Amino acid sequence: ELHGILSLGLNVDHTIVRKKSIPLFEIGNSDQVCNWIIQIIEAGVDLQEVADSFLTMLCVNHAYQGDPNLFLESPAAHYLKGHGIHFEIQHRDNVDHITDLLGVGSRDKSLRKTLSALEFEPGGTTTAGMFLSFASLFLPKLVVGERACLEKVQRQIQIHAEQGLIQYPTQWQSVGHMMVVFRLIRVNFVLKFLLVHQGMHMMAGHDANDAIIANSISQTRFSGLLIVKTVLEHILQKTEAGVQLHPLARTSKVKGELLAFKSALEALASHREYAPFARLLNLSGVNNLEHGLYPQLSAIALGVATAHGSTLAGVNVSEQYQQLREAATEAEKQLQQHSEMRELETLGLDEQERKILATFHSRKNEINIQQTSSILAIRKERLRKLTE
Amino acid sequence: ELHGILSLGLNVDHTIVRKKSIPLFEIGNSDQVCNWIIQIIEAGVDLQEVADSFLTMLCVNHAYQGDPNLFLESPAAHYLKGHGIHFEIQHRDNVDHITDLLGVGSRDKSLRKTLSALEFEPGGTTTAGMFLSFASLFLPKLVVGERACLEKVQRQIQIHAEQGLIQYPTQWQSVGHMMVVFRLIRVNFVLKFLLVHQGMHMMAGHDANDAIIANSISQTRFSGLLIVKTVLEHILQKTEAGVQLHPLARTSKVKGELLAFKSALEALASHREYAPFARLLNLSGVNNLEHGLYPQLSAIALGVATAHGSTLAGVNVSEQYQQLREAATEAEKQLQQHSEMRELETLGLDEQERKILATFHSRKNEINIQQTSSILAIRKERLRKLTE
Amino acid sequence: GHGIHFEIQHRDNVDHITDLLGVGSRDKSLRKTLSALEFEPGGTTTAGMF
RNA sequence: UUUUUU
RNA sequence: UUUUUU
RNA sequence: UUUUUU
Repeated sequence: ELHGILSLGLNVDHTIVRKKSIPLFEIGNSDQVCNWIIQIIEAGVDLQEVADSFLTMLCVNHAYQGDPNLFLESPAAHYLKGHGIHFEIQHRDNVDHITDLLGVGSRDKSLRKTLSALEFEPGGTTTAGMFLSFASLFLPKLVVGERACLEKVQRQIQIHAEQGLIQYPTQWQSVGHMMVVFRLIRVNFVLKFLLVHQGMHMMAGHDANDAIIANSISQTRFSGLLIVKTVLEHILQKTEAGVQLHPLARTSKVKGELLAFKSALEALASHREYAPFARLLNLSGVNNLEHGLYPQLSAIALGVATAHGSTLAGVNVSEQYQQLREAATEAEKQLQQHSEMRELETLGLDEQERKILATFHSRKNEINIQQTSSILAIRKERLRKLTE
Repeated sequence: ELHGILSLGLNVDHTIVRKKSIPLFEIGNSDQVCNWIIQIIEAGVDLQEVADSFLTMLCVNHAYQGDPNLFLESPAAHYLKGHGIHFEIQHRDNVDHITDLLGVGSRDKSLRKTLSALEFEPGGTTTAGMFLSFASLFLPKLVVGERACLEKVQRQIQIHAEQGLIQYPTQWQSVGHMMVVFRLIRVNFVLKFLLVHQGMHMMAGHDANDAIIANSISQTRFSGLLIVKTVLEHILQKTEAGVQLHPLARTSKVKGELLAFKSALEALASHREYAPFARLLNLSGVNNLEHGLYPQLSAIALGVATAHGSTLAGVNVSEQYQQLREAATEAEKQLQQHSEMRELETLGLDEQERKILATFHSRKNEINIQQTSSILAIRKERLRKLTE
Repeated sequence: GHGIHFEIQHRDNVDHITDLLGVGSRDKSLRKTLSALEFEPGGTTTAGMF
């Protein structure tokens, strides 16, 4: 095969090319230490290296009541092993301040200056679970950007307060605090992976915070992977007999992009349970799935998908995909109407049964058009009010 | 075979014809030493021999937390072994200045004068990972030249800042600093190979810097090898039944170039995972793949490729390939339209299904023509504004 | 059967009469004249009447 | 010598 | 680079 | 996020 050159170095075998070691602390006052860490985050000081260790300890306090010996035996730590990430257990007896967990060295010595200056509140009421839930609120639409993150987080805050599930501290719902939390969970990988694992693997026994985390993980599936959903659901549509190709995707240049996309999906399927979270977790073969590598396939698939529903009309695209998207959308509208008349005729139904279903279909289309127009106006208003 | 003479000395067996030994240092203050090295680079002093050692230590600080004992066991060092490149571990106890890592000898004695004169900043905030990411930003379009390097780097700087991923020091985003970094990573081989290996082999667990490096390595595939992509995707197009030859490539003189090109691709395939990076890494058989050895094949392939998309119209060629490229492009346009009418007719579709797809195809072609004209105007404007 | 055939050519946005015209010497000459006319934006005359 | 978009 | 609704 | 009656 002389054409395999184009696929060289894409779906490479699993290999460990790093060594990362994280210190976990066996202590007695795990709750107090976690409260101190939460206060440290609230202040907004950057955690150079101890961010990973502090957030992992915050996670093991919520998942395993605070002892890391049980965490190293968990499936999460087993998965992190094999990618070069290991955890260290280190006993401490008297932890009167947060700083004696820090080591010695240039960065630790620099950060000790700042952590020594804070006035920690001796009595505080905030568990690790509350912080973990608030952080999980950011996971859907995290790859979109700051605006969408904060917007969705507020929306979810009302959704969870009305549900009578949790109340968050008022200082947590300010723009500044949300901004620092966005920094923190955008940069860090271990926190996001631990949230994903806990959310999508706890089969029962959810607390309030566990319920919130599970919901947020469910809402995060295929975030940043809209191309996969659109292509698989509409372009490479599967039927009872086989994989039917859509009529709008039979252009010659689309076919090559479709072949390469099949290969890229084949690579993405390697991460079994975490494939829906590839863009969030920055897994290996996720840069191979981009608009820009498959310009017209992406535009056509999004247009075909937009033709069906009414909320996909609010998805923005770059300057160079709008017109092809609209053309595909209108073509799919006309094709869908034609197929619906033919399928209505082929069905075994009466005269009155015709007319009931036909009036219903007309009303359905009308509702769909009206809702799509409303969504388009909403998107235009949002965009044009952003830029003022 | 009397014709094998023309292929003598092209795909030669693997053999080691060099011996290169690099000293790696086992120390305690790896972070401080790396900060000193970064400051040395920031000043702009040339590193005669210690460039390789300093950058390799900078890489092992980011990949393995700073101990070279783990790096010598890595697959990267195993690959470098077998090409005559070895690493030396050398313990040091008290490293109070950068200069005591240097040895004794004419070049070291000369460079000690300069490194003794710098005023190193005792406290600095810049990891090895940040420098490695900034250097990886240069890898795509590195073989093009200084202009494209700096242009793409700035574009990526906005892309990564808007994504909320990293912030770089302001002095790093000046033309002078980018210029010295271009010198440094253009000359050095070990740094580029280490960046490539880390980017394309880390399957999961990416940090922010690891994510940036992986993205930049993904964008670097087949950089400087546009001829391979064009020929393999269009000229030697492969089908369900075999490798179809394009109609425009059946001229007699193109056939011999195509045979030689098949041999050259056969040689290039020897480097399995690093074939996409052959021109960047200056691998063995990459001078055998040039425009100039295959003049008309290159021109025809680029023209056929340009006919399909709209961004390939911005690729420049030499004085002696423009007209053949344009002729091939126009011929491919007409052939593509003919094939599209025939393929539309052969498909099993209705009357209305005709007209929907035919209007869609017309709109698609119109959009394509408009975008190609815009890109051509952009290229003309860029070139004619460069030369003023 | 007498050598006269018709071509179907799709156009999306026809804001003026001139963009139906092609490119060429005669079309380029006639575009000058059709560009100078002041077409009446609202008119009441069908093709059937003509 | 490379020249586009990602 | 991502862009919707959930 | 759920929305009725039992």
